Amino acid sequence: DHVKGDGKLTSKKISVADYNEIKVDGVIDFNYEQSDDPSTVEVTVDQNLHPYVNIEVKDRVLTIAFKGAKVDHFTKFIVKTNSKWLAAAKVSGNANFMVNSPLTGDETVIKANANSLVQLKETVTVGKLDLNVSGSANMVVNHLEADKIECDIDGSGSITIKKGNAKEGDYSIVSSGDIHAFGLAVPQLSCKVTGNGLAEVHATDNLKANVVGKGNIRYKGPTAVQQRIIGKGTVEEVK
Repeated sequence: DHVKGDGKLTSKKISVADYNEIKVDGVIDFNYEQSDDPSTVEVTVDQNLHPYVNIEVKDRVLTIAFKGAKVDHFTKFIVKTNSKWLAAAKVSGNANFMVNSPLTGDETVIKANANSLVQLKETVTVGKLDLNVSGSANMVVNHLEADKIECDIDGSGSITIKKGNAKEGDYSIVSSGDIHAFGLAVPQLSCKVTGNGLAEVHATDNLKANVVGKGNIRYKGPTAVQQRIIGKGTVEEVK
């Protein structure tokens, strides 16, 4: 069976068990906040498609997807939900995953692929933030305060981190992708570019820079540098 959205957006809201992990796929605007309030999921979608919306929490993982009809078309699909913690998110399809509150906790691992967007809009205060983009996925992180940052670009996409601090960092670009992290101050930074990607970084004590091929690393100091270039790429200080 196939169904088409009727064009008239309505909202419905339910209570869900608490969850620490999210899986999102499809063209969905997915809004998350960290809060102690009882977890709810609100869905705004074409009014005729609500009966096919399947919201599940299983072993603390939230999935929201369509069930019991091939949905050919919808106008918009907006999720708004909350939980006490976000340890992990997996973001695929053309999903737009937005964390709209501060995020605090031990470790958060986010994986984005296909043509997804992740936006962490408020301060992320964590022990570890582990970011892994592939396909043509993008992440934007407004403000991080962390013990450890890990960034992996294995695709045509980009990770931006606009400001903050991370005590240690491991950045890796294997693809054509870009890391824009001039505003993240990292004392102990290692950064490997194997693609023809670009890493823009800020090390404040020690930088370990590796380029294999035509890739490029630009860094803001003040930092001591260990650098190794195999091929025609470059590692150069900015400012």
